[PDB]
Amino acid sequence: KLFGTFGVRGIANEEITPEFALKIGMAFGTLLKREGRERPLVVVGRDTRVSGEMLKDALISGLLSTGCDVIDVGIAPTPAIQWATNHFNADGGAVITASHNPPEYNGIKLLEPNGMGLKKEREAIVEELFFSEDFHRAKWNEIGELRKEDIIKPYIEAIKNRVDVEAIKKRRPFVVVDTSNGAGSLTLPYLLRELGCKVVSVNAHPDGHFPARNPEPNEENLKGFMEIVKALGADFGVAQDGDADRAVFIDENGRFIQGDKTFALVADAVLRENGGGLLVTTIATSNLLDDIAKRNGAKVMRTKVGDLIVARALLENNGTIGGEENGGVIFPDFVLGRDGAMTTAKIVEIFAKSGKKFSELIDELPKYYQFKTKRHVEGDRKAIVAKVAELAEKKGYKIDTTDGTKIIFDDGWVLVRASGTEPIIRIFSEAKSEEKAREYLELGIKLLEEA
Amino acid sequence: KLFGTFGVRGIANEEITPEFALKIGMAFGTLLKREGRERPLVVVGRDTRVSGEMLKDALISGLLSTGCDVIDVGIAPTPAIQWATNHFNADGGAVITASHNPPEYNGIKLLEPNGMGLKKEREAIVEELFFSEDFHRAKWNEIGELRKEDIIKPYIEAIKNRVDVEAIKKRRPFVVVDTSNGAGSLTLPYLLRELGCKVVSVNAHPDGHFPARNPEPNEENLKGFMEIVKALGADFGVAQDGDADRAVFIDENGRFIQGDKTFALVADAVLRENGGGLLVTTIATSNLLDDIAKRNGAKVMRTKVGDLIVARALLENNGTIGGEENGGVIFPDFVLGRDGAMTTAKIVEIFAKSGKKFSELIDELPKYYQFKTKRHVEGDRKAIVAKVAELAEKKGYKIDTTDGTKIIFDDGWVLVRASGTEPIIRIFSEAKSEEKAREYLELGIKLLEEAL
Amino acid sequence: KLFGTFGVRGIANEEITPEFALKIGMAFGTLLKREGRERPLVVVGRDTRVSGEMLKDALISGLLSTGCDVIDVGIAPTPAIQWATNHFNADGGAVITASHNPPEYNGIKLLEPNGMGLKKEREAIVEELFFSEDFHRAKWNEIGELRKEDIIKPYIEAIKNRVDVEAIKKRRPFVVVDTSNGAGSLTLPYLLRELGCKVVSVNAHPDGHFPARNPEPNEENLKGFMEIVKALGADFGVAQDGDADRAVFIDENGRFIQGDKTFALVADAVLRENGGGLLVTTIATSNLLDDIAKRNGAKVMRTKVGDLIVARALLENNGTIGGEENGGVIFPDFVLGRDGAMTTAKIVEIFAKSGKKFSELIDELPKYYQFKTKRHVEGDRKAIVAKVAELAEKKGYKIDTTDGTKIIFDDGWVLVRASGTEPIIRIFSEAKSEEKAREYLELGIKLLEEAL
Amino acid sequence: KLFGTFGVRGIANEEITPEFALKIGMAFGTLLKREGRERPLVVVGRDTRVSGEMLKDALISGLLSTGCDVIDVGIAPTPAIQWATNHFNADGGAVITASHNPPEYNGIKLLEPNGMGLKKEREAIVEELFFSEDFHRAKWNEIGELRKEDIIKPYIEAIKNRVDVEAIKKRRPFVVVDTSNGAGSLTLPYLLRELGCKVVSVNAHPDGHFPARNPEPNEENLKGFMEIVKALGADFGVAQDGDADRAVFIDENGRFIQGDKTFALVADAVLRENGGGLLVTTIATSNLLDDIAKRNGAKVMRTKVGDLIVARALLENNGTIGGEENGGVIFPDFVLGRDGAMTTAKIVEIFAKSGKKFSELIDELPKYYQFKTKRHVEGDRKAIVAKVAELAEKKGYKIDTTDGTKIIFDDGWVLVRASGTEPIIRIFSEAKSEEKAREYLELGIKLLEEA
Repeated sequence: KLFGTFGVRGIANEEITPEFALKIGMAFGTLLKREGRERPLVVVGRDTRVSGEMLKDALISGLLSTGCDVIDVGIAPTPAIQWATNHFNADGGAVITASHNPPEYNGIKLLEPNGMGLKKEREAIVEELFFSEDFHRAKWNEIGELRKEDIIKPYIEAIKNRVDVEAIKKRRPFVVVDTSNGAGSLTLPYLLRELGCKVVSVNAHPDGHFPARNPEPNEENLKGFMEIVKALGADFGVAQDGDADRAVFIDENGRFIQGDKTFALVADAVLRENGGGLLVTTIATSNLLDDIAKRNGAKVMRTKVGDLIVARALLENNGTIGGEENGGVIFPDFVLGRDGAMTTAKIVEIFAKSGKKFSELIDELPKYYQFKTKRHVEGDRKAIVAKVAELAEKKGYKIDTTDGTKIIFDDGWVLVRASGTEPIIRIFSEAKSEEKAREYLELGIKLLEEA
Repeated sequence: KLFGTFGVRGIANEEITPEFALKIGMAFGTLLKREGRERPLVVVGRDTRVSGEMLKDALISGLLSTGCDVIDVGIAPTPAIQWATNHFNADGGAVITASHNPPEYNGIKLLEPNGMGLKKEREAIVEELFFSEDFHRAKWNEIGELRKEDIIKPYIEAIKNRVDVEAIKKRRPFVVVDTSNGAGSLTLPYLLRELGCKVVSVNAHPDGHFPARNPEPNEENLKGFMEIVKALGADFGVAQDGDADRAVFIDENGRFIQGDKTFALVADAVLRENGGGLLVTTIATSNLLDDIAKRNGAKVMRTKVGDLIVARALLENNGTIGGEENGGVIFPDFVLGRDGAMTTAKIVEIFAKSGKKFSELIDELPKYYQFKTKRHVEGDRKAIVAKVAELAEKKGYKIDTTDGTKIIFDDGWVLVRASGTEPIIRIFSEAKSEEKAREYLELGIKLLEEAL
Repeated sequence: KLFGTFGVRGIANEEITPEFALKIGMAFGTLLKREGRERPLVVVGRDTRVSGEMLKDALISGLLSTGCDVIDVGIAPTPAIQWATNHFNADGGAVITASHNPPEYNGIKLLEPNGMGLKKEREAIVEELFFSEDFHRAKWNEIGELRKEDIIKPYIEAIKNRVDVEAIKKRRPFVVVDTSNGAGSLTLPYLLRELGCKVVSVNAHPDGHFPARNPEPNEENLKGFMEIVKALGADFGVAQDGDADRAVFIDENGRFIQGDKTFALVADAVLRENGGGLLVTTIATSNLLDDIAKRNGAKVMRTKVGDLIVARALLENNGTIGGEENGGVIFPDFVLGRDGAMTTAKIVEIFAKSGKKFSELIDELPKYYQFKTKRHVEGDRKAIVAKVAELAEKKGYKIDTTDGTKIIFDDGWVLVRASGTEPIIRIFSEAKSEEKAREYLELGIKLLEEAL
Repeated sequence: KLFGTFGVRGIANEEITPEFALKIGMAFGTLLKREGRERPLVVVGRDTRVSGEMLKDALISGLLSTGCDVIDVGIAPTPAIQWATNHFNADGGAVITASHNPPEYNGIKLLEPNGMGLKKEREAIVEELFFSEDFHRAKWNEIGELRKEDIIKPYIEAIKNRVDVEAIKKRRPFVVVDTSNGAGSLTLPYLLRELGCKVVSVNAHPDGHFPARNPEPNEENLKGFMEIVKALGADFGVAQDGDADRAVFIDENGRFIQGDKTFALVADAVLRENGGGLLVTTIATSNLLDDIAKRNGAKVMRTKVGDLIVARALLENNGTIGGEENGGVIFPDFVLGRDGAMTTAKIVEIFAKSGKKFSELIDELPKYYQFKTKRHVEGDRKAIVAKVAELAEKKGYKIDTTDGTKIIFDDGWVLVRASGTEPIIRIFSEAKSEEKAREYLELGIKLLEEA
């Protein structure tokens, strides 16, 4: 009702008002106080968005009224705030951000004591407190205290200690950074410089108006950035979103690298350095990740679509590496969430150690072809998905029903999953050949039209 | 309904909740935006109270949502925040404080562009916006910006440039300052040190829990401070409240000096250095201030009870000096509000230039005797006061009805005024002699009982 | 001896040691105190260089020991620090920067109360105090206080109030910014966004290691930036140095625009808006500036080579616009020094109002051809320049000897000037045609060889 | 030569110039770098003295030039800066303070990685580097970074966790605090309030001009403060010096309590709660501390006069409690140095748990009478002290020569020791009776005149 997949989000000063942020902070503080903790500690941060400071002030005022001490870490990436929540041994965390949404949007993400996003069980309690307003109001002497900490340099140093800095310094990669005027404008260029790379940063000045483009790093938005990467003659380019929790890589030829391929590279390196392990992923990801685990003697766990679900599965099952179809890699031993800067550091280390070119590393992975479409259908799309699953079952097709209808074929698969946010039923198909991937794609639409 | 005489007050986290502060900030920003200004600038400060930071955060978040730029001056005295509001050319000001109230209380005071407390018409507009919640919500690109400034040192320098520092340094008074862990713990001891005094400070560490006593500097609360002043052998002692907008002085003998006498000293010095002027005050203020103006060739304007009314009359009539019966002196040229530190600096300058002792300076003023009493009467207190006025009129008594019933005599007066906050009708009496002061007090009680 | 053309510079921690910065601060404070001021106020800033904070700390410690109050403005452009020195009514200013030098360099620039670089008369006293160490050591109670201020937003707002923001917002230019990880990474992209432009900034994160390139924005260094400007399809691109006192512009086609042409555009706009005035320049600049002033009914004053000389001439003669051959434009009404951000804002306003393309605006100026060469000559280069002047005088050539030997021809000139630092004698030639410009260049080389 | 017993002090801007502080910082950084550490971390703090900011700036600039990272903790007590040096795992520490010296003085104290004052072996190297100026100058890219931390609240919380807060809250003592406008104006009044006391603070506003009095809390300086304690009717009053490393206590009757008696109370409580231990002290300390250890089954180690020697002996021999004749108590497990705030907290806890009055607690200790006199004698006073020792040896008197000449009697002792700072030979005498204290005192003067 209130929170989406990860946090609540909306238009700033229209839906996410200071009253809304204050009530969210009061509900979170009430949840923390009604759990045994007598003086809960909360780490609060925000991205560069212009409405963040007002929303952060309202949230902190709400948290202090409940008797919770608040650590204000200022502007920092969402993975950095998640890391600081565990670093400070806080009882919770809050991020004022809207991820990749346009500048007019903002939102709040509530975190666990370990930095992972808030559990749905606790999110239900937060929603109940928000709508009932049964807030805990601390006495005048029990009102929490606010102190400010800087977490950018400690977080960069924490990332720097998890990679082979000497190899990067020996190679000295030439990396172009596109932080998109987001929270990554304070971490990624400096982290890459300390790794030992030659850094040319694009839109690396923190600006909540996002003068260049929307903070979503997709191919259409990164058309110009790919041209910059081509022109500068760089080894590769990396682009981040507003909260710097995602990293998108561009090769030396200005080609948009899909997130699944960079996730495959990172997972291959991590599993090889771990001698196997567990690879937690979603059901919408490529079979390229399955082959990576097979070549490394590791098991693959396919969860539902969602970064929070992947992080929960990694924590519960002691996973080694995690990621989603968008290519947001999760390093459980570092941060229980997507970390664009850690992914970039790992990719840089892989590039330095390999001795090959970035496009050579990407192309050396097993080849898969994917096609996507989104039929706009209104109504109970879950029933339609179930009916498509039944129709595929009658035709003898092997199917999986974890999140949607995934028809498990021999050389590939076709996935029929309906997004809950909007009345659209997306169809995902993939195979080892161009024709077969489209062949499975038409079958997905064929069954959908039957239902 | 919402605001009192000067700002709204209540128990922190019970009545003055973060929602309340946020709504107050949104209403104030809406008032500022609806008055033509496109990017209003607001100076926001608070006292040392523990609940201040949460309330200040809520208020600032509310102000930024309306499109107003906010200057956060941190912890500072209320007169310092008013001076900063005038100094930064801000379109308004806000103080998170409860003045002298116990530690569990907090409140918000809204200020004018010149630092004076908000006008009653604009306060009514703010109340209407608060209760209707018809707030102006700025777009994402029009959200206000917040910046932090330090005003303690500029405020001290501004006070320091208004007195004869050389005379104070020559005299080097020994002053004991009790800031009561309030916002004055950051200004008054340092200001006194820079004036050239030997400073021994009591409770000068800023603590919002007020471990020593309640921040109200009355004689009962200052019993220990008077003992400290006597023991240390100091020239005089000065005590301030939580927001440091009031100053209470103790002589070298440990005697609680009434605020009217210190106001009389300050007004005498100011009028003498001004060659006369206008002395705006209340109707409860002693005749000691009238004689001060007579000796200085100055006129006296007696307004209703309240420091905001005195400041308004000083601004409108271009007054020279202002004050109330409580002794809160207002310096119109410096700040359009009560300023404890400016009053302390002026008193220190007077003491240094006089060459006498503090008790000698206080006793050289004309002697008046005052008595106070209160009756907890529940009813139409305004009608009772009017009936007392009519009864006094029937008996031939000269009466003034500016605020309550004030019977004027040749040597003194008796005032029958009903408090507007609690069901109590207070009787104020004064005369040039001990016996006559009680005689007027008994007459006031006698007339009150006749009306009752 | 110690100071060069504008400030002292050297390798950090080898020549510009913390001892050197401390001695410089003590000498500057001694100069300020020995000039009558009882508590001088100094505005101290630095660029993004990694050695700046240690040098700034040493300089401030030296300044405080002399009894001078210090305002620390943090990392800011040199023009911003000059603007803050004038804005805070400071008695002096200091900038910890090496301008465009490689990352291993640093230095100190001392400023006047109005923000202009320190006069040579006062620089001689500073050098004498530095070498004699006859510093004024304030007493324990007279040691200056340190204060921190943020000047980025006030400086940006000051630049905004000097251009037609509405026209820029209507046009919405697409500008690519190269701040080169310098002090301009905090001002120029934000200023351009507030003007109303679409801003894509490269190397806009402040980093003192300069990972991309050396902070000098020349064509060889800006080869990649030109490709970025071409690829992005932007209206034009602007590049700044480490201290953000210079601005280099690239047109929509990725062509390196010479600083003289952008200075000509800015001067044309300023003189047209001013209805004439005085154009202060150096003798090494193009005749393009003479035609610009002639078309605007303005006078041209040609000073010696050096930005400090141009600023001094602008201040003394009440000039309207100033600049040098490198294209660093000086706006006397705003800042008495080169300002990259003000120049960028003026250029953006010109582009928005013109309605044409940047290359069209550049090409509409009168066309001149310039050729440059240098000869590494070891000897009395001043005597050789004088001998070249005499040889040209014997041949009937009109010559000006303001700074070097400038042979004033009909359609152009050839300049023979010897660099003070390097043992080289540069030859500058200009004319209205390619062949004739080279013809004048050969004559300059011919005369130099004859003297040699 | 340069450093005294603990640090170097002098008149600010005359002897302790910014050049002197810069050279000290450079020498300390050179010592840290020449000891194998690649990026040493230094915690730098100062007291409220007006000359401390420029001196701190010069010292930090010197430290950064050597390649050492600096944590600037601002204004804090010297024990707080030592605690932060140990807390941040710093490789060293520096305090800009002159302790109890008049306002015109300032100085620098260098600290060990554990917060204890710098060893004499390392102080010699620092002196050699200072005078030879053979400083290590880091490259442009190796220059250290500076960051600021607030240590007041963490230090107060650390002190709170070491005492029984509940007993103090139950008792609610009424304590008068005299911080003398020093660095203790930021910690002690707040610490005592969080303990649960009613706090009336005197001169608790931090001012480097010291408008009230010199920051030395002696009886002549505290004459007015004793009157304040009497007038307010408080349980007891505690006074601190400028750096807040010493605490002087005044009972409810306004009587100046000697530091030895408060040290005896604290040591008794600590040893009782420890079941015995080692009581490290000086040879000038009263026998009152010996009886305290005897009653608690603890041993006494008597070192030479000086707080640094006491701290060194506490660290090397794993001592339990330490202190000197002045009464500066050292808690080895908390801070390897004098801590006025920890001593005040322990005294408050003892007072709360005792149920008696402060004068009753002080008077319950065994009674000793002490007399102090000095003779201004020039020349080699060490030879004179040795000759007095020989004369006492000839007369059959038992003598100890750990520091000066201490004649060990049965009910008391007389000590003949000359301070090296000034040409004065002090005579310390003590006995269990008033008459014998003077009787031993005259014997000390008698033997001194014989030499």
